[PDB]
Amino acid sequence: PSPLMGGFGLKNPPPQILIKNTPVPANPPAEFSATKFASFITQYSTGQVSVEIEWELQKENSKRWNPEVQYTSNYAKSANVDFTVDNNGLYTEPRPIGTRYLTRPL
Amino acid sequence: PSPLMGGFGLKNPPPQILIKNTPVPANPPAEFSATKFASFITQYSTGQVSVEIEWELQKENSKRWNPEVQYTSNYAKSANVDFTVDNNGLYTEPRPIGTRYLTRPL
Repeated sequence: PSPLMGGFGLKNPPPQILIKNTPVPANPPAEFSATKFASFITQYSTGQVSVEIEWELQKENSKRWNPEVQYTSNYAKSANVDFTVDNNGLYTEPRPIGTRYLTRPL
Repeated sequence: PSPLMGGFGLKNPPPQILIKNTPVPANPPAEFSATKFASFITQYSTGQVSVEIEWELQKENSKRWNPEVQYTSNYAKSANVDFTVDNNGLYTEPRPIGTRYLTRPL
């Protein structure tokens, strides 16, 4: 049961955190009406969210002699730096980065 | 006092270990001669030498966002692997590798 998109398949994954604004009704009528409220005060909310994950690592223990393939930035004069913002303030990721760079014997 | 070829300048560097074969004279004459010996038994020596160095490291503490430049092996079909032996058994080093790959603010 490993997900086909990649990642960790969990029987009990991190649960969903669900959030909503509590409805605030607008001015009710002077006389009672059993029809459910449809007029609400229009509002939104803003805030800060923090997520902290501890990850366990499994270190390489290789006896390989020659140097390994590593993920590296390209050294060259470029109009922009990779994984940065442009002059308009837009953060971009130039390429997808995988994980499989170190090697081990089969 | 930093050496101009690069490295650590030490006032008391690792001392020189000097080794030689003790001369073994050949057959001396029957009568005494005060002339110093010039005929020796021809010999050499072989053995194993071990050197163990402990090095202190100074870890990066960078807050840089984009990925760093790393020294990497080239991924490509090549007749040989870098820093290995060839079919004749000769170990070769394709290029000189420096140290300055990570960065820090000035």
